[PDB]
Amino acid sequence: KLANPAPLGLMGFGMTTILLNLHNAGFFALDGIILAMGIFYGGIAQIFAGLLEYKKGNTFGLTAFTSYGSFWLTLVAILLMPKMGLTEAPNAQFLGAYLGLWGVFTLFMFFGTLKAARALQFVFLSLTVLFALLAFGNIAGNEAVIHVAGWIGLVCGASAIYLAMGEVLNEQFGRTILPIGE
Amino acid sequence: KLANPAPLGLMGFGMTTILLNLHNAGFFALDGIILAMGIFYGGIAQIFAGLLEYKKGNTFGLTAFTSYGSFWLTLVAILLMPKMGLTEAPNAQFLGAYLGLWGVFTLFMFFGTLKAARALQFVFLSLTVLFALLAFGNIAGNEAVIHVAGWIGLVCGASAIYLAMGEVLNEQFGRTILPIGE
Amino acid sequence: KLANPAPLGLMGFGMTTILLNLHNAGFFALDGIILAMGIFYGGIAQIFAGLLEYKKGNTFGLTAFTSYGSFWLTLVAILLMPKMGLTEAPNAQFLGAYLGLWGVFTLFMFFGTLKAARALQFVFLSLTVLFALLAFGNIAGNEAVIHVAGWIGLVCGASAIYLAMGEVLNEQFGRTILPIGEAHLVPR
Amino acid sequence: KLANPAPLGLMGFGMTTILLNLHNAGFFALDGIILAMGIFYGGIAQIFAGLLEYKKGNTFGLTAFTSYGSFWLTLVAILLMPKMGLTEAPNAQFLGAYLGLWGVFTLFMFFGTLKAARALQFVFLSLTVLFALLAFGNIAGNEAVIHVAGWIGLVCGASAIYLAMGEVLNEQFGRTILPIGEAHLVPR
Amino acid sequence: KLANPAPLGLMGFGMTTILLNLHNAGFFALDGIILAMGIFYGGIAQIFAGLLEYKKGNTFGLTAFTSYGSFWLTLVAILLMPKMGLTEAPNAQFLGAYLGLWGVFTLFMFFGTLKAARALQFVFLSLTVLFALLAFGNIAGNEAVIHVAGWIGLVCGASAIYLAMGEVLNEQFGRTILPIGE
Amino acid sequence: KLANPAPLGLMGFGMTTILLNLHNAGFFALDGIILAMGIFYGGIAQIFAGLLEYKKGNTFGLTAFTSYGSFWLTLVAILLMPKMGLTEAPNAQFLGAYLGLWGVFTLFMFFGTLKAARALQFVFLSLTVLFALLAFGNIAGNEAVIHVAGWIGLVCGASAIYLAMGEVLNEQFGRTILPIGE
Repeated sequence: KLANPAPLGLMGFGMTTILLNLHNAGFFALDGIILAMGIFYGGIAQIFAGLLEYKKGNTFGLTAFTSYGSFWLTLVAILLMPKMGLTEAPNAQFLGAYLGLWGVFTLFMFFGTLKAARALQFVFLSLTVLFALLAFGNIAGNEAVIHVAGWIGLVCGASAIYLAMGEVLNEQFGRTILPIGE
Repeated sequence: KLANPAPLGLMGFGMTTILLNLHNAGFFALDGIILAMGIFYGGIAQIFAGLLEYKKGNTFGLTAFTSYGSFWLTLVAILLMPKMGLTEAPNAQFLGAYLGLWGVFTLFMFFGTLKAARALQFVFLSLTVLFALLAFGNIAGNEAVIHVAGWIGLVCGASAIYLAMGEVLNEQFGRTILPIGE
Repeated sequence: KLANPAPLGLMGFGMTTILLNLHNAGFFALDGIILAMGIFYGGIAQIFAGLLEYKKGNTFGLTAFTSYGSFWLTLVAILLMPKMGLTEAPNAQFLGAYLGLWGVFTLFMFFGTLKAARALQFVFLSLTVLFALLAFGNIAGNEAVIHVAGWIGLVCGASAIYLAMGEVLNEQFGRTILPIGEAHLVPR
Repeated sequence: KLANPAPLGLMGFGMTTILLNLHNAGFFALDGIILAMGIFYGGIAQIFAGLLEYKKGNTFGLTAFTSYGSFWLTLVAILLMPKMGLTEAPNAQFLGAYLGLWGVFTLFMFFGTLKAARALQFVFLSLTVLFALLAFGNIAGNEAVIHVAGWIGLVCGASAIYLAMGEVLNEQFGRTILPIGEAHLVPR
Repeated sequence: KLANPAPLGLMGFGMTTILLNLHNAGFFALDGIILAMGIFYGGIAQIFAGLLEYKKGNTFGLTAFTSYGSFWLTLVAILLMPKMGLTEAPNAQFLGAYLGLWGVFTLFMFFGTLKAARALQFVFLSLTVLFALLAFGNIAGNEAVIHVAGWIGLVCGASAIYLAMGEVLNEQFGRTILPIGE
Repeated sequence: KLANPAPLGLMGFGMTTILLNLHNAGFFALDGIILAMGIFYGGIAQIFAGLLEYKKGNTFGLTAFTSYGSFWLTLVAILLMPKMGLTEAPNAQFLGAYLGLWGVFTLFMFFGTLKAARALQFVFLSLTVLFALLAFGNIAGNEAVIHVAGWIGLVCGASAIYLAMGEVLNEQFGRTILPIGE
């Protein structure tokens, strides 16, 4: 059988999500830490994980990991293209619409997890909320909502890491080490 | 047994199409958000989706996704090469010709969808109209036509997202959740 | 059963050929539009089409698409590297020699299409003429020849798009929708 | 029968870990040597090793190598992007948080090695300690903790190289040349 | 069966070899024409052709095309790195030693073609001579020898194109259209 | 039935090794020639050769070629990043440690070759000595030792080219043309 690529994808998503949202929560400025993780781990590694779902027959995983890997690359390009003299910093309402579209994608995909493990359902539920809060905060110009999105993002990202490690450990031992609501 | 890559390609197309046409409908200036999405999601991710149709034996999909993924990359390059000092701003009538060719491609391909899902037919019909109106708009320098094109693009993009999530959810549940006319 | 990559390659070639030759025919200056298309569609997408011919066992398509995809990339690089301070602007006679070699390649490959669809023969015949005229035009500094070449290029590019869409539609419907002059029982 | 990619991944990880922690232990400044190795060997080569685990059915190795290859790339990018004018220099507490998350990942993965070779358990145990100490050191601004972490890192890196070469030699000779504590009949 | 990648490799090699050596012969300065062809066709396309020889079981082709594809990329980097402020223009004696090493490689590989088609033997014989002349010319500082190498390079490159097209046409028609001394 | 990729990797290693050590033996300054070869032939092509050993079931080769290909890329980056304004010139004692680690790797791998061709054993033994002498040389700042290392490197590189062409020619003729102790 082929390896399970989902833990790779979940880890890249989860760790990067936590780091971005430590900034959104207001602990840190928008550091190169986030941008670096967005490029290689949330971005490129997650895209690998999505592509690896193809031969596994997993349409959901292919769609999800490759899309959110692409999300991270788009976010980093949005943030860095002004540093390169290519564009201006984005209009925050337009950024909100973009985050909103990612939220709508996530909401539909959430309904797709309802016949899957509860842990995965929670990843997509909290991710839907995260995008919705980030979309609102940017469209309304409400920094308090962004701060709260940040905290939600910490839980979202942590839950993805939990799921990833539950999948690795449960496979390694051939039993439920970490329950993921299978 | 291979995964379905069409939702990936349709999502990349659909999201990026909506974002471009929020600018065309007159809500926002064109900034990095559109370009970032054009590079990585409407562009590269859609190209991945096209190449993944090869082993699925799907010529239409290989042709459509890889081409429209290429389209997004060409449009982004057209708009950023002037910022890089490599070219000057594109000629609008020339750009109109370029858009018209993409429209002609889309019209031929629309007749290809008559054998496929009704929702896919709507995507290609509305996409044909979108390219035609953006072509006329740029050639004739008619901003009112671009604006109408914008609204058509919002509907086109949304319909693509609808079909993508229909495909994912109908496969996840093993039954028609969202009717797409298949 | 693997997908047919030829329409992709033909589309990338055809669209890009048309845009370039709108310039050659004198309608527009050489624009970012041409360069962008040369990089990604005439270029990279056509290279993908060529590589996809390998597992289909199609030596001719592997050779053709990957080569002409490379042509488009070399052409964009010739034009942009001076903007990057990497090179000086190209010598016109040397450009003519380069176009001439692409022409010679195309002439030989044309003979490889004699058993293939008529529409594909037309693509390679007009392409041979297109390269020969561009080669002469640049070597001899004859703008009128370039303008004629431009028109031939529009026809060439358009015939490739026609062939691409015929292959797609004919496969989608499981019968001939757009006649492309497939060889059947009549000997070539 | 596919080759074993683990020695490649372990070597890239191990060498790069040693060089970084020669800096952490206070022997050298943070040099291009570390960054170069982080990009290509700890980084890209380790990513190749991870991807090669997919067809071997090895979820643990796919997850581990591709993740820690990405770690090395993110670390080099954090350090070089300010030189490129793309970002400002990293916040030390935020770097500590990042190192801490890598530490948490490593701790969970350590438990995944309990049925694997003892030498691999040692690699993941020392790596967990290594990340925890680097995390604390940066968060608390304690140089002494960083220096201790550095020494632990030399041991960690060295044990990975030992394990890599054991796997290579033991396979080459078809028997144990370097004991790595493979599980056999004794229950774990 | 898998496609034959040799004509691709031979074409990329052959066309690029002709263009470089129109300069070496003294017709033209060392134009971007050559550098562009060296990057994408003599370089990258030829590397593809080499990699495609792997599943064909062809050790000779894998070794030859991938190596000479790499040759072209090294030559272009040598020529462009000074334009990028990275290095000085190369020491010509050192360039000669480098060309000499490529000549030695080519000489051994020539002996490997002796049980293969005569046309291929001539490609490698003329290529050996080409490198030897370019090596001498640069080490001795003799521009006349470089000029003659240039002319030899035209014949070498043309012979590779001839072989490539002989392989394509002979396969297309299932007979000897162009004789290649099989 | 897959092609043998070892000649490719050995050639990339061998040529680039000879060129580097013409500088170390004191004939030339280090210029773009070495760096170009380090990037594309000693580097990338050797990496290709390593990855191609995977499906051949050859762990030693996957490990050796991909690692030494990576080595060349790291050395080139070390030397060019200062020219790019990204780092300062490397610390020689640090560089010595780095070279020593590569030597330690090479020594372990040498014991791996005792099961393989005698010519390959010579490549790894001489490579072990080369790394050891370059390490000592840089650490101790002893230029005489670097010089001796240079000559050892010329012999090491040449032996690699010999083995590569032995492998190609012995396979082409189906018999031992160049004895390599297999």
